[PDB]
Amino acid sequence: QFTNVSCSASSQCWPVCKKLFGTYRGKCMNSKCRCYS
Repeated sequence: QFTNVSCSASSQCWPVCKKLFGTYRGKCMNSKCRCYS
């Protein structure tokens, strides 16, 4: 879905997404990480 951490690109978000949801399918939107399913 969305996250609560700032991002400096989608790359560094993939691990976030992975930690949060369990997916390595994330993006950086409004300088915040994002995740998918």
